Amino acid sequence: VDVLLGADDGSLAFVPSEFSVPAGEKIVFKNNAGFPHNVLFDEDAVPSGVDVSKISMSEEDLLNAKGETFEVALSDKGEYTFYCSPHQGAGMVGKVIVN
Ligand SMILES: [Cu+]
Repeated sequence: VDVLLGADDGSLAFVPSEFSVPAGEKIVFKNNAGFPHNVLFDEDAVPSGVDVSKISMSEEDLLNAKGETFEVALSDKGEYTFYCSPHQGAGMVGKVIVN
């Protein structure tokens, strides 16, 4: 499933910013507008047993061009919060439910 980084109107949002996926389904974050963006998962808001380092970009890695992707597949069921490191303070955060 595809999640856009930035809305077409320049909003600092994941599109969609909440969704559910079955365990192990590929999630493709696709750079859209309003760069730079990246994608990390919050170590304080993922299921027990999840290592966010395996499913997160480096803070230093920034997506600066339209169409770049970051793909992950989440095996453990439960709720995950992801965020954009440059824009976390601007509310660029989302939630995926793995079921
Ligand atoms: Cu962002």
